[PDB]
Amino acid sequence: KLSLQDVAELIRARACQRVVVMVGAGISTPSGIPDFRSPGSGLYSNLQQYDLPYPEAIFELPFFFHNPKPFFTLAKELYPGNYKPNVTHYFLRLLHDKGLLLRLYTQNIDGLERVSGIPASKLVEAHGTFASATCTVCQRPFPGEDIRADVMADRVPRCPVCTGVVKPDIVFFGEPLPQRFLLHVVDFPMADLLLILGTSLEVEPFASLTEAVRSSVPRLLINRDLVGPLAWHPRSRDVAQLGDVVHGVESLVELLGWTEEMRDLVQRETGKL
Ligand SMILES: NC(=O)c1ccc[n+]([C@@H]2C[C@H](COP(=O)(O)OP(=O)(O)OC[C@H]3O[C@@H](n4cnc5c(N)ncnc54)[C@H](O)[C@@H]3O)[C@@H](O)[C@H]2O)c1
Ligand SMILES: O=C(Nc1ccccc1-c1cn2c(CN3CCNCC3)csc2n1)c1cnc2ccccc2n1
Ligand SMILES: [Zn+2]
Repeated sequence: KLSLQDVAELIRARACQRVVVMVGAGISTPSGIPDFRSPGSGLYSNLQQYDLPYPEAIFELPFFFHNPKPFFTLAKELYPGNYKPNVTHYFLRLLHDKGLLLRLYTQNIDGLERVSGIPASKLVEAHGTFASATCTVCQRPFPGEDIRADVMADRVPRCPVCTGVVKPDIVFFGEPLPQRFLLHVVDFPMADLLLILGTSLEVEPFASLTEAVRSSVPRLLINRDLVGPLAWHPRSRDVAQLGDVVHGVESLVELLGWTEEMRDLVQRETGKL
């Protein structure tokens, strides 16, 4: 069986160079991103005023059209520039500057990856972005700030053409994933180390994508617990690092060498925040 020390070594030795990364909800825990399933949080109570068939309706269309506000209360809350990224994101970015990040796939819609300084050439925001939008009728792309003005002031924006409701480019149920997800196919075979952090591997196709990388590719899970297929039938080259995702990450960071360089980077980056 492998271990953190082991994986560390392969990254240093330069025998891992082609690192694909899967993040979900847990990387953007330490940054503050409140869950609307968990009570006791601005967002939770705010979304209770609106009566809601069931939590998912927030990301269903037919409902959205019957009443957006629930979705928008959330948009307002996550709109760029109210949540810093944390150390988990800033490693991923360091991973990048070291020439190692093949691609980073995320089920998160906080865009904390971008704001951490990862170029979007490297990201695949599989559940969408807030940085754009689209009249639900008369069809036009709109940049993100174009509507922000309203979003912060609680109003539900319209196209200056349709007057149809402009909707941020969060993927809703019933729709298929961003086109961008077509790398699904090249990235995974091209990967020589898969890195799974802060995800429960529960939503599709992330469950599936973990079994994509080749047979002999190690999967370093860093999570509160062991999940998905890494649990339900693991591979010899899997190595789990259970625990807080940060005391996971900063552990690795040392094993490799970069405790220093990490701090340096977090300095430049939160002097600009
Ligand atoms: N920040 C966000 O954008 C955000 C927030 C909440 C939910 N989501 C959605 C929820 C889901 C994302 O991934 P998903 O697999 O579903 O997340 P999940 O919320 O269902 O699971 C999170 C996983 O991480 C583990 N975990 C959570 N926090 C930590 C932590 N702080 N340290 C170590 N381990 C932790 C937890 O056990 C679980 O296995 C998608 O539907 C997202 O769109 C996104
Ligand atoms: O309860 C939360 N998350 C989910 C839990 C279970 C199942 C689905 C989603 C869930 C689904 N979903 C979609 C839609 N899906 C896209 C992919 N296939 C089609 C459907 C876009 S974002 C999102 N989360 C949840 C989600 N986002 C949050 C964001 C900020 C704060 C708290 C949040 N809590
Ligand atoms: Zn329009």
